[PDB]
Amino acid sequence: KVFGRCELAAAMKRHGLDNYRGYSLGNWVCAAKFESNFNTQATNRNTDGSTDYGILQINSRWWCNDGRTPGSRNLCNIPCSALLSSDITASVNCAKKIVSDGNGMNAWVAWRNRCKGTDVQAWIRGCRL
Ligand SMILES: [Br-]
Ligand SMILES: [Cl-]
Ligand SMILES: [Cl-]
Ligand SMILES: [Cl-]
Ligand SMILES: [Cl-]
Ligand SMILES: [Cl-]
Ligand SMILES: [Cl-]
Ligand SMILES: [Cl-]
Ligand SMILES: [Cl-]
Ligand SMILES: [Cl-]
Ligand SMILES: [Cl-]
Ligand SMILES: [Cl-]
Ligand SMILES: [Cl-]
Ligand code: NA
Ligand code: NA
Repeated sequence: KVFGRCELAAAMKRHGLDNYRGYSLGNWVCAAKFESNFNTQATNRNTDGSTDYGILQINSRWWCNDGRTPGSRNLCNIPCSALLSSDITASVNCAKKIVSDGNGMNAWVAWRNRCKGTDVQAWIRGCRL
């Protein structure tokens, strides 16, 4: 499913991401825009053989099982495919684990390079939230 900007912002808020570990909704919407252009089915293969999945492009080396990333963990206890669902619940729950990991949203390279320090509130402007 390709979310609308405000549609995703509402979904993320409903699932408790707004100010989760101190990160305002704009930050999560911005991260999703640049990770996946709001497409739950987005996937990208990494040089190391791992693959990133979903709206927030969560990686199979640590966080989900895809059956093809040798000697990886599955800290979110999910198949990576769950991260491609029109229902963002598994992506949200796994993202909460990741942002809790110690580097906050710096876990998402695109967040650090494209969102951090910017006016991220822009990403929820005009939304009924
Ligand atoms: Br509020
Ligand atoms: Cl947009
Ligand atoms: Cl915000
Ligand atoms: Cl993979
Ligand atoms: Cl990741
Ligand atoms: Cl394969
Ligand atoms: Cl593959
Ligand atoms: Cl594997
Ligand atoms: Cl393995
Ligand atoms: Cl949803
Ligand atoms: Cl953290
Ligand atoms: Cl932090
Ligand atoms: Cl409201
Ligand atoms: Na894995
Ligand atoms: Na695996």
